[PDB]
Amino acid sequence: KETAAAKFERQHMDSSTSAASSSNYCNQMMKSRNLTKDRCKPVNTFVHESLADVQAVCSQKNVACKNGQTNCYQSYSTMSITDCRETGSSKYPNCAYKTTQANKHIIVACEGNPYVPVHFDASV
Ligand SMILES: Nc1ncnc2c1ncn2[C@@H]1O[C@H](COP(=O)(O)OP(=O)(O)OP(=O)(O)O)[C@@H](O)[C@H]1O
Repeated sequence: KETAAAKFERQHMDSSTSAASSSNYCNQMMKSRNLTKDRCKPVNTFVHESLADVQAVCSQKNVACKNGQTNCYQSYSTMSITDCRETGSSKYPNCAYKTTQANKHIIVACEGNPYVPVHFDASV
């Protein structure tokens, strides 16, 4: 089985680009990261920062999670992110996405020893 930490890296980390590469970014990335395999995942965020910087967020500002748990943390600095959101023309297996670039604070849930990001909660 894929670990929850590995799943977070696959679904949410893209350190290779500093921002949204192009208008095609989300279509390519959602496919290549296996996020359109069983259905079109309707929304997903990629973070363009190093793994170390995103793992560091687990010792930053503790905030309530959307599900009511207390294991969420908000980055003190803004981070470069790309939001992918499913379009109207999008029909499985031909999933289609709009690509938005932003610089926002991220909120992740952390678990484990070592204590690492496992879920992306929100950006603010
Ligand atoms: N506070 C939390 N700590 C750990 N896991 C959480 C927390 N809040 C939500 N989750 C997990 O997030 C998931 C809900 O998101 P969903 O399954 O739609 O997307 P995903 O493919 O799991 O990727 P992501 O979790 O990053 O959104 C559930 O698996 C849930 O267990």
